[PDB]
Amino acid sequence: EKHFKYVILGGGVAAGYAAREFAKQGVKPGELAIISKEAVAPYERPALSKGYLFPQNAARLPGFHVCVGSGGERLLPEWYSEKGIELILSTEIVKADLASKTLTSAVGATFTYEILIIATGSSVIKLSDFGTQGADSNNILYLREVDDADKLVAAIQAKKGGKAVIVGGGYIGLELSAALKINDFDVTMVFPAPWCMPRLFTADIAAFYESYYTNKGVKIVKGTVAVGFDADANGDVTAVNLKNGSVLEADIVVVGVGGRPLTTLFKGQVAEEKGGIKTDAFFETSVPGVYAVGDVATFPMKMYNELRRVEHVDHARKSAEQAVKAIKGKESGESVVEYDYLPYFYSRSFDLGWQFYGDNVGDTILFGDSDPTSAKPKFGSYWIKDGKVLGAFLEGGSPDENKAIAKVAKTQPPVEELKKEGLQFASKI
Ligand SMILES: Cc1cc2nc3c(=O)[nH]c(=O)nc-3n(C[C@H](O)[C@H](O)[C@H](O)COP(=O)(O)OP(=O)(O)OC[C@H]3O[C@@H](n4cnc5c(N)ncnc54)[C@H](O)[C@@H]3O)c2cc1C
Ligand SMILES: NC(=O)C1=CN([C@@H]2O[C@H](COP(=O)(O)OP(=O)(O)OC[C@H]3O[C@@H](n4cnc5c(N)ncnc54)[C@H](OP(=O)(O)O)[C@@H]3O)[C@@H](O)[C@H]2O)C=CC1
Repeated sequence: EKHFKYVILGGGVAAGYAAREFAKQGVKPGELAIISKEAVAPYERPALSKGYLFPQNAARLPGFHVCVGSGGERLLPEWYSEKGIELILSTEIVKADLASKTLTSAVGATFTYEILIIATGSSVIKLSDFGTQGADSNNILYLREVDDADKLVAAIQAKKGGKAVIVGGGYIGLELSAALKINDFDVTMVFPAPWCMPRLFTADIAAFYESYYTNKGVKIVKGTVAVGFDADANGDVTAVNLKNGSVLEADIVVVGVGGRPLTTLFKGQVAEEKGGIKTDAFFETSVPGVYAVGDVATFPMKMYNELRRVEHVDHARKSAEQAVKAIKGKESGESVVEYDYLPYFYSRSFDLGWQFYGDNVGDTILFGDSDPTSAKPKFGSYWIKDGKVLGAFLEGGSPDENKAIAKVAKTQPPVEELKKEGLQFASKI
């Protein structure tokens, strides 16, 4: 049975950014352990749906270990061993006893902490969770961790030039439809919502992306869901049966239908709200000396005075750093600013890339060049509530333009023929 002052449970984005901050804060060899079910040190998870899948010059570990995704030093396993931070890899915690401050692995092994950081991230929802007919067929694939990405890369080779069906119209759906098309697959997306990213995108924004994908040869089947799968004698998928009675042939099915916080180890033992582990502005839970960061946290979102949960990478890095600062700030009992988070979301596929800052509430205005056939499409949108801009989206912005929309979202300037030179409004704020 192993004993550590600090234990990070999970080997993902938040764990790695917590590790870096601990080292910034003077953590001594022997004090810190990270326990992960993955076989590799903490990595920038966003690469898995993007550069990992390029047919040439793909992203691969150890390339995309944290913290290179935010422009920081790369933490190789040797970085951890040189600082006496122990990585306990290929270790799944099946039991967490917060009363005893003891964690037990699948193999029976035991681990104690004084301070615990929960950074267990999110599940990937699978059609097998629903009991859907034939969802156990081979080449029905999900994407959450690097092992998943390796199976997908392998299938992309094995099914070269074939048919892919992408189930879901959120982030994974967007990114993976584009990745499979760039790998020379015939690609069809299927989803129930009225339009892609249903969610953040307005009808105007969604119509741009839909048209652009159509132009790239991606087929789009809306208003339905997969209700079953055909499979051959080998158990390999051959087709997707849709609710409406149609059937799509498929060599590979990629499914992106959401994720949920991985919190079941702590059911009962901590307060929960909005589907995650409730925290204060320092990421401390119900149980003292127990923190929760990343996707699992439901925390106070100061600029909108609501608790929220966020399932994106920027928040994972920043919440991790906050936690380590708060832990140490009690040790040298000084004082720590409360987390003040500006939501920042983003996605890229094909040659496109957008950013969104703030809160997508209120009435919307579109601005700029919305032509899917433009050489470099550049357009955006503002969200306006109570006379103020609360949210801002921009596709194709420069660094100064993205900085300017972020400042709009942060300052909430009052507004109305903002439709205007829309982007110039942000650029002069
Ligand atoms: C493929 C993909 C691409 C994405 N791209 C983007 C993007 O471009 N932009 C963006 O904003 N967001 C993106 N996201 C969201 C972003 O990656 C997450 O918000 C972020 O990874 C959360 O970090 P975390 O530390 O909370 O969770 P995670 O990084 O998922 O880390 C969880 C860790 O806990 C381990 N674990 C869980 N339970 C146990 C246990 N019982 N025992 C041991 N280990 C355990 C997991 O295996 C893992 O190592 C993406 C997500 C995915 C899956
Ligand atoms: N930020 C980024 O650039 C990226 C983020 N990610 C993250 O990874 C995680 C998983 O992503 P993703 O899977 O795209 O999840 P999302 O929650 O972003 O999107 C999933 C979509 O699938 C819909 N859906 C639900 N059930 C079905 C169904 N049966 N058939 C078809 N569609 C369905 C969901 O609807 P509903 O919400 O109504 O249930 C939702 O619109 C998320 O936490 C996400 O934030 C992943 C890749 C890129």
